[PDB]
Amino acid sequence: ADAVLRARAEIDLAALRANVRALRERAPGAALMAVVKADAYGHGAIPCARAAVAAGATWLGTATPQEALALRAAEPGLPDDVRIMCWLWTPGGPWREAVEARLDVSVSAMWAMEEVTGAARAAGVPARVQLKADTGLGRGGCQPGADWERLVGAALRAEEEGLLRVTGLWSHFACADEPGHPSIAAQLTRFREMTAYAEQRGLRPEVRHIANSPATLTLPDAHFDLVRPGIAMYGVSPSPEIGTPADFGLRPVMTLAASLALVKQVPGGHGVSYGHHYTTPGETTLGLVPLGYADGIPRHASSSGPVLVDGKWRTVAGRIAMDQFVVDLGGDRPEPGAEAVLFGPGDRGEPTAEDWAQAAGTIAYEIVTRIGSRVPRVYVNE
Amino acid sequence: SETTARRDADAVLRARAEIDLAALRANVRALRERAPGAALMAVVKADAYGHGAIPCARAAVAAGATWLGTATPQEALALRAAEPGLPDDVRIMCWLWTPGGPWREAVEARLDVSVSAMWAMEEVTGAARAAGVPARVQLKADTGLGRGGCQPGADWERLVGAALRAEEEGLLRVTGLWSHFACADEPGHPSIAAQLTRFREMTAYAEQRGLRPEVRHIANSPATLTLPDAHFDLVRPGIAMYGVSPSPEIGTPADFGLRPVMTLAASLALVKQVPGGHGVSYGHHYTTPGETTLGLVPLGYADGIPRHASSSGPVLVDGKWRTVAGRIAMDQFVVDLGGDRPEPGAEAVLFGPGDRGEPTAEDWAQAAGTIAYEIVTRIGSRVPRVYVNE
Ligand SMILES: *Cc1c(COP(=O)(O)O)cnc(C)c1O
Ligand SMILES: *Cc1c(COP(=O)(O)O)cnc(C)c1O
Ligand code: NA
Ligand code: NA
Ligand code: NA
Ligand code: NA
Repeated sequence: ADAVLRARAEIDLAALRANVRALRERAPGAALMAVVKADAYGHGAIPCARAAVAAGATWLGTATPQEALALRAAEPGLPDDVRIMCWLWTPGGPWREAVEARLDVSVSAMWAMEEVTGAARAAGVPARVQLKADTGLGRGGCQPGADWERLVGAALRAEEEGLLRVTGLWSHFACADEPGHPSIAAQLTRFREMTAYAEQRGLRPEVRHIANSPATLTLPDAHFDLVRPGIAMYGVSPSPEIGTPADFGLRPVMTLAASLALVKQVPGGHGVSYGHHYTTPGETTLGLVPLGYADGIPRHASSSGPVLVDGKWRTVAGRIAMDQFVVDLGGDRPEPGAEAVLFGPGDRGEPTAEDWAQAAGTIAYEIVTRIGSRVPRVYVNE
Repeated sequence: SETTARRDADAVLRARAEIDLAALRANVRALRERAPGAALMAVVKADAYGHGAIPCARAAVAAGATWLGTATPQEALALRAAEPGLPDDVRIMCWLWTPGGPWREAVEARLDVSVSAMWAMEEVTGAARAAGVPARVQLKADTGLGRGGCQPGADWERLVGAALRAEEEGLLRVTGLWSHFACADEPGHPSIAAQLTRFREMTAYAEQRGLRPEVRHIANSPATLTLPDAHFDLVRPGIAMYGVSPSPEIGTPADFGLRPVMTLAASLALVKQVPGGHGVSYGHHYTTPGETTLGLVPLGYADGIPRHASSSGPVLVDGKWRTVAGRIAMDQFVVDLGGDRPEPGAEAVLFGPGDRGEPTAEDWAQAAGTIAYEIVTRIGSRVPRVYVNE
């Protein structure tokens, strides 16, 4: 009750559920994976995972093995039949703990194939392995040609020894948020080639999957067996080029709000905040919003971030500080403690995360994900 | 336990922020030398600017800091509650208050609390009345920053008057008068003198009316480093304590006898050969110019690697500086290794003090169009801190 007075990030789990339902409707031939990496994109890993699973997600996706292990360890437990996949591995990571926790683990390289095979051997339980194909993104993923040939061969031998099963073949798009970008078709072609190859050699995955949010929303031919619509599950559109949340029956899950710390009159010609990059044009009132870049308010939104205060959109006045920023209230005199709504779903006349993204020269994914740990999350409709 | 040690040893494999507390102690000594007339406050807000509030507070107190500074009352209360405790005689100040906050709990914990406004004067006086123990109040003057303090003139007249009435009722003592600079990182900016002149005037007024503060203070890091006339009784050199210079205009850390406290490093997750004409990362903003090797660094913007440093952020890998290739993702980014074939798991050093040929937080600030304060402070909770020289 006390930390929330300054500020809070309200997480509407009924919105999250509604988004999962909308995404399931949009991808009727596929299972839906709830991507809950990075503390569920800043929304809270476990509560969001629970909600998504209640709304019909049958897979959970995380980056690190620690994130996936925390899901498995949650109490009360998520259903034991939910598949949990993690993909960001480094040498010497906790492969054995993952295998014992029945996680689907991604493998993009021989080193990881060797480590997971060794861990399955030492645990006496077979691993569930997803082979990642680099189809054109040039990040994670095994390259086509000899690398893929070798990896597929090593996977087959490990299957032959009862040490694992390849449960999936997957990849990830570079440019799916730009509809008609040529790389999209090129990646889908290479994905079909590489998965056809793996299956010809003998692998029998349960799932094949490539689609992130923008592909889920715009490319039914990319749905395959499983879709991974991360940002959309949080009700945020991947890009204005793809559309608005409303275009897809989505509703932003996070509302970020604060309580004014100070409301004061100042003369004209008064500088505001570091460097004095704003100067009051005449006698006015200033409002102090007690969130700053340590809380995830991006310093790049200096002079531009929008905030609903006392019935009107205000903008940041000058530089955002570590813990606070100022707005010029133009003579209005809300009371101290009055609500300042930085972003939300938008139906109360407040800004959206996408407005902040534009103000900060970034994408809405970065805005929601990097809301700081100093801001308490308040869960509604759990 | 062995199960807890293996868990810790496990998260550090991907990445870590190494926090050298001997560097922090050295910085505190350097800053105390620089401000010989004043007590030093260790500003440990925002989880010690991303370094860890309690360990950094302890190290700063060991090195001679006699005040700790935090933004929120919750941060200040957490310092008081630390076990083993910090010395009971260290003063802890907090300044970022909102209506209905825990004034009574702060008064009972003997915190110095900042007040900029009549609402807060009323709330803290009420809390002191309910607790039956006097509050320690610092009045903040708005001397020109236009953020948190009380405006000169009638507002300050009213606030000083209210404080005097509260003192007369035994409900508080005004233990400080303070302010904060707008432009101290820009030496010779005319606002600096303007603020100091206003500060002197407002504090003189308060004392003329009867207030007797223990400390007057206005100096942040760049004022501490450059403006001895601003030291007054107490200095608050936040970023410098962490070894980071407030701006290249002020100077380098080495110019002030400072050393960066944080080193951010990761272990490569993948090293692979790719052909020429291969796009790299979202939007394909980088395309390989010929056959090359790519290295995957398993940190991304969820870990505090700013997305603005896409195509520019520097990283030491396998003996050379590399730059981010294309877009930084949520959890990873790629570098073009130009054919080099380090081992998976090899160390990628993003920033540190710079003596091992690695970049500094200032290099990332420039890459990302920001200030080094933002770089260190926003390193994500998903990156474990490893404390050395406790
Ligand atoms: C982060 C992530 C996703 C989800 O991406 P969105 O754009 O948020 O839908 C899908 N797959 C992988 C591998 C990811 O890393
Ligand atoms: C953050 C802060 C400081 C320290 O600022 P630096 O530039 O890091 O030294 C000093 N005082 C106050 C009130 C602050 O909020
Ligand atoms: Na790919
Ligand atoms: Na501001
Ligand atoms: Na300090
Ligand atoms: Na000021």
